Amino acid sequence: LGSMKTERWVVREHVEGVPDAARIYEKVETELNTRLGEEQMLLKTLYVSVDPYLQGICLDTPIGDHMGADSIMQVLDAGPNAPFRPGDLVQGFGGWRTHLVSDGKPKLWQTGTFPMVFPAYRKLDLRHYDDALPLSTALGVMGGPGMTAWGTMTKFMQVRPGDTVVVSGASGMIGTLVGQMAKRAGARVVGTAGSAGKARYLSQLGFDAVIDYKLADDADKMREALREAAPDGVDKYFDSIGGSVTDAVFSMLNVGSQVAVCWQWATQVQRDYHGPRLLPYIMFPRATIRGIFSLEWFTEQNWSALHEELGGLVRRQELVAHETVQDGFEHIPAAYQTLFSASESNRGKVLVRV
Amino acid sequence: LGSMKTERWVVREHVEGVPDAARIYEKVETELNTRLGEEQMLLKTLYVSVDPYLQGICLDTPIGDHMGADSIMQVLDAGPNAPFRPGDLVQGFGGWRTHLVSDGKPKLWQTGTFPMVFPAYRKLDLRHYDDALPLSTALGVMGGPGMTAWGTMTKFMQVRPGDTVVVSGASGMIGTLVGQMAKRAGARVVGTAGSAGKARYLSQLGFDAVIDYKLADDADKMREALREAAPDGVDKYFDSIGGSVTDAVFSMLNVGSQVAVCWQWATQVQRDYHGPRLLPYIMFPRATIRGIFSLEWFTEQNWSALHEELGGLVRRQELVAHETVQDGFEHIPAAYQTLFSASESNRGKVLVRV
Repeated sequence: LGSMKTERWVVREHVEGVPDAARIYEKVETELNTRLGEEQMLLKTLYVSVDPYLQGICLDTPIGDHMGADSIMQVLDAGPNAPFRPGDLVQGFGGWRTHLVSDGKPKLWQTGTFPMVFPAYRKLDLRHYDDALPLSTALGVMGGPGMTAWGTMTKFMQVRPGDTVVVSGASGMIGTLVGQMAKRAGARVVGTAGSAGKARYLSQLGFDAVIDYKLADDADKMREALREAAPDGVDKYFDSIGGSVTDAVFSMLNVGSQVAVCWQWATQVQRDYHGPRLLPYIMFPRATIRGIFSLEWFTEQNWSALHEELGGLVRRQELVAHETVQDGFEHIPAAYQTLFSASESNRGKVLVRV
Repeated sequence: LGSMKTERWVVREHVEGVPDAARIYEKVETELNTRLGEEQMLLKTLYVSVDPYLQGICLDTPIGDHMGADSIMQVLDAGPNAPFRPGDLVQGFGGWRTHLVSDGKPKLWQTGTFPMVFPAYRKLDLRHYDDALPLSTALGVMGGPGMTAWGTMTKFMQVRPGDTVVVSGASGMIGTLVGQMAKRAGARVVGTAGSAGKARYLSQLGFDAVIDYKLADDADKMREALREAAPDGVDKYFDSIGGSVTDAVFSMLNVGSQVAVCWQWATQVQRDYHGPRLLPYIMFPRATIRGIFSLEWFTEQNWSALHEELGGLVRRQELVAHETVQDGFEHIPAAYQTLFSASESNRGKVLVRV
């Protein structure tokens, strides 16, 4: 009973290290079959997310396939057993496509290095959103990024007044949310950043020290910087970088410290695959290291708690949660490219309104 | 009077790596002042522990000082304010000495790579020991090694029926305790060993599979050996070895897995300080890694619970805790040397009865 033309950004070439998006991605026109199975729905993309972790998804994405990503979609149509009905707004891993057919169920990431199952699509309730907390925050402080930061700080890390908290990769939205929440819990907060502008932004956000990870050239330099920045050692480490900065942090962990491992930029992007062994350092401190994969927290109860507990703080300017919303489906790969550019006009979460 | 002669093994030389006990240590006669402060007491060594972790204590020991070690001692004489009366049996870090004077209080290991505090001497009660659990077990299944295994399995690791549990260094006392406890909890248990007699020993103790690292250093032979022994991935890892075994285990961690890091033979003894980055492997499984330092559990309540739970299991022939007791104060560095030798017919805790 039907088809429609759509556009997709597909993976044309696997390129290691820092992405060249113009070479990796190609925009194609794709005829989408619109006849829905029983549980299927036809969705229209409204916003897509661009995130540094897409660098790894992309390398694991079969050539010719669309680029997966977090997105906000609108149900255009729905078969008889669909979880949502036309007009519903939903958040799921819809990707860099203007339109798609999906049943919304959890779905195994077959070609992944780790056999991940993307979560079932979730329904957005528009009453949560207005001009101080727009719908796009469902891909940011009210979505994946916010759930990652809020989940780590309320379900694993137990920040206590007087703790020293280090946040690597603090310039991105997840780490700025973590530093701020840690500051709110009485902690001294040490961040890392890639430029002096980023460094200045973090301190105006409440970070007590900001190490320029340009020094990563020398572990000893980095360790010195950290020792000075954290003269009493490190109680909590929120890690998005790995590499020489995490090496340094593990040499100065205090007793009972907690390390949350969220991403490893230096290994994934910069190909740092070999280095000092870190497990010898956690023994005497009785440190706890936990991998973060915040899809495990995608439950109705958590989205309610996240909205009540965090939405208030954002709306009343207690929590800074910045978004850079770019325009147009054709500009998705360019907006993604800005994430890896040292030249930084990117405050917080970069998104694309389609 | 007011004096007595003693013997002491003193650190004559620092040799890194596998220890050459005959060269490193030296038996000296030493005159001991038997005039005691009101809180001091004069102690006679009854048994002395030899442990692989003394290789690192030795490097921290000022040339000429006696070698520290766990021991069982008896009070020859006490001041009217000493915590223990004459005749009382006590356990503490008394060292490779026939006699010593001490107040039994917590003592900081100053030359330690980290500020460690040795615990206050504890009183041993003869009621807790019998022909199945003799006094010497206060250095073994009823001392530090038992506390480490029991503490990790009741305070951190939650083995569930059907888990696969990997135990590094499985033929030492700590690793065989953990393995048998994991089996009772319904796990499939995989151990690692150096010889075929060592692997046989582990199989006699109920380990479902044993992996030989003697022939495996290439972590690809290791990873494949591990993949065969644990075809459904690893749920719990109790690590005393580190090295390429640990690297292999981290590549096959299941969701919700737990890693207990208790020592790193490969780092401390064989000096394997560099290796592949392991933290990228813990994100998707949401693995939890914890440094184990069992001194934090030396409390009266834990000791009492250790004797109840673990001691009862041992008396009922449900847990096997083996001990190899060498005799003679002059053979202590010889008994220590067998820990690091191949051609090793050692079963469980190695001790010297003096």
